[PDB]
Amino acid sequence: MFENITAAPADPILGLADLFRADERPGKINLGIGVYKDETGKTPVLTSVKKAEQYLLENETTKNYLGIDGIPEFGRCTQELLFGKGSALINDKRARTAQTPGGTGALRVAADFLAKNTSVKRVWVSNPSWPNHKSVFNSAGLEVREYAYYDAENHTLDFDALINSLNEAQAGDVVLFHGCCHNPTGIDPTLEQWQTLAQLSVEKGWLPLFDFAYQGFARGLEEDAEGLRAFAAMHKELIVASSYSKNFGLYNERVGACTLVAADSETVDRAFSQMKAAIRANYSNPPAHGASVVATILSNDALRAIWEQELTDMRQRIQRMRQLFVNTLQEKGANRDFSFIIKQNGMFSFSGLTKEQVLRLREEFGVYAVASGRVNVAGMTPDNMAPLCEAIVAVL
Amino acid sequence: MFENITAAPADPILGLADLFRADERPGKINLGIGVYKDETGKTPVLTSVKKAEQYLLENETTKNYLGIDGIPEFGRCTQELLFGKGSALINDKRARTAQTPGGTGALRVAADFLAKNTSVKRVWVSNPSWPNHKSVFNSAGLEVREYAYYDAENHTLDFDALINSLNEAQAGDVVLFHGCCHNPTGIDPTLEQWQTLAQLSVEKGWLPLFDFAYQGFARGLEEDAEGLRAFAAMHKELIVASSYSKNFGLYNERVGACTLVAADSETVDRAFSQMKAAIRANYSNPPAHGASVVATILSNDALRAIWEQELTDMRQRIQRMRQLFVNTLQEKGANRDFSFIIKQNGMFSFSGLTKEQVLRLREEFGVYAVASGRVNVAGMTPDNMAPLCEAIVAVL
Ligand SMILES: Cc1ncc(COP(=O)(O)O)c(CN[C@@](C)(CC(=O)O)C(=O)O)c1O
Ligand SMILES: Cc1ncc(COP(=O)(O)O)c(CN[C@@](C)(CC(=O)O)C(=O)O)c1O
Repeated sequence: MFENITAAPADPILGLADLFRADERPGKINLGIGVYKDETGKTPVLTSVKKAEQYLLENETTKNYLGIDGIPEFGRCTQELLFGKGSALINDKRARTAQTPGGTGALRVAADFLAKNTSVKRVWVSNPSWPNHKSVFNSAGLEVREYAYYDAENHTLDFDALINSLNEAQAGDVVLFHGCCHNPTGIDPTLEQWQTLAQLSVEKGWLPLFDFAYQGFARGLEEDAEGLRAFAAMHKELIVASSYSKNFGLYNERVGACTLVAADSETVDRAFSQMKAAIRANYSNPPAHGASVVATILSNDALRAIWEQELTDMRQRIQRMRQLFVNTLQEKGANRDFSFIIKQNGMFSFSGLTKEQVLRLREEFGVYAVASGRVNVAGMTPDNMAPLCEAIVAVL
Repeated sequence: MFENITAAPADPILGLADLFRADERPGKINLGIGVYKDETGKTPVLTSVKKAEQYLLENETTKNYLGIDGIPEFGRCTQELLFGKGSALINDKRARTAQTPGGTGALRVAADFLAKNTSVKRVWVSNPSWPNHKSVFNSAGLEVREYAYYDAENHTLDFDALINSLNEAQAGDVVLFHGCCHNPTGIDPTLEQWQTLAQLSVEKGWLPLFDFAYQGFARGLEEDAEGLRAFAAMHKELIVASSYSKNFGLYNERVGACTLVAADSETVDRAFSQMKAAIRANYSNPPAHGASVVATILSNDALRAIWEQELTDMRQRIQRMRQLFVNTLQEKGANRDFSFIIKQNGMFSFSGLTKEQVLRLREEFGVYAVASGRVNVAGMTPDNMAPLCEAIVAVL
């Protein structure tokens, strides 16, 4: 049976962790996968997290199965994060949430649900976006069509080109929106532009799918849900796939959520019974530990106050790092002006380097970025900033 | 979009946990989902597990992503469990393992791999078996065909009928074997019968798929892998989907493994690059916590000696419970003789009750079994044994 199988090409992102483990030369720099590093280049488990784990260690008496959609505190806490505490979607019981293994698991259970219970056959993704968007939706059988987004030559959101690309989206198909910190560009629609995409989406009959992995990294929890909340004021059905991998530093515990919204409880419930049947045939029920950590920090104001400050320390150090990177590049004499980096959001910057510039940065300098020129600003530290900028200036 | 969606029927097993939470009357008995209970009717987190968690709490410095196939200690430890420490499959580097969320996740990543990288279009499952076998393989696009297995009228393995059913399986398709403690019958092939199914499978070109969730519950770790090991002496390719949910009491942490075997490393590696591409498009990479617990107990002889005795205390209490159930049923005057229960393996017994007998046991007596008459013997305790047998005698 297996004689004739080909070798999958490597993942543009996770495969990059592979020559970084395989390269010797201690000056190695890793600007690849989006994982936060502190000033000492480490990705610490958060204090609020270590405390929540302490509590669970002493206070847990069973590891008996959780039930398809996971722990209920978790769902009500993520709905209040995404929607706001006093929301009409929450009071009208219009939203149901299934705890999933990470945001990727949530995009896949949404993809499998859609493919099997709906008439959807096309998902629209931005050009560019996270490469795994394409594989998840194609795994479920959906075809992925692309919309314009980034104005490269000018480093902005090409709102015209976005709208006009989208004029080809049919009533009834899915458009994927990034909640905040668009991956890979760091450019997000302003609130006026989000309510324009909100108005146009109910007019055209697109079903909105939000990928919301970075809540907290652009401006703050409340401010980052603004585009999604504008969308949930105008739509009767939406799906949001969110993750707590980055804002709780819980990367490897696989903690996310798939929230289904429908017009009333009876419908969302009937729709969610199907979403649960899709989870049962995939992984059965979700991993308890990372989601219990989130539930216990979010259910306790002392732990939530500490967590909430660790998240704004993360956001601010990253913002310090992209201030420093532009300045150091200018002090290392760059032909190009990189002022635009400072306008982008979250942990990455779309540098503008060509594929051959990032190939030789790796080969010649041990500097690891993703082939699209996406650079992880959250992995830059005051110490590696001078070798890194010097590698970049020598390649421009 | 969601207006026209139907409501999935309830899961024959997990749905049962729902009227148990919804029924009042304190005499409720739950013989539904296969979850071990101790003499006090609780499903404790194991001591070796609480200790491993202690170690992890103090000794872990990051929650940074694990990488598609999960933690490497875990894979080498499960290969040595499944195959034996001095195995030729291990020394020849013929086997690769991806850590998955539970055994269900491992059956699904094997199903998705097969569907997408192989010419397989049919999977053969026993009649009867675990109902979710059918949904997992149909989710990936495979069709499920069934083979005879249980001789109901006599309570044995119908080996003839099994062979003759299987004579319709084509060269190149998948036959699903339960490693030990067949779910739902508790009847397993003896070693002579396993090597007969081993000889016939290489002769007919079936690819063997082993579902191995209960290693340790029939006779012991080593003795329970005997059928699988006989199969890995004769086959060049095999897939085993195993779980640590029950033998480590780690149910809700979603800990399992999908082990791919091929004829040589270069091939198994080329095949596994594809299995990893399927995981990436599903959940990205696995939940660390439950699999780190397993790795640290299995990597340390003090923790492994303690764990290993907690597992044989589980197995033995269950064996005490099915001794007690037959006896008490006979002391409560059953028309039928239930001596056959004592011959079955693992945590369940295929009672022989009709669907209407288990419906009224629930309705009239608050006694919860699965609709096939599958009863969880591991949930029977010295205290609930007399109400339970009296409910059963009043229904025969
Ligand atoms: C846009 C987006 N959505 C989801 C995820 C994955 O979240 P998870 O499953 O909860 O871990 C990501 C993650 N992107 C990373 C950080 C890592 C990856 O490739 O999975 C990246 O861009 O390097 C994003 O970005
Ligand atoms: C035969 C078999 N294979 C896999 C699993 C699930 O293992 P997991 O994903 O690691 O939890 C099971 C589990 N069967 C249970 C105990 C629960 C269930 O329906 O998932 C049952 O029979 O009640 C089995 O049996």
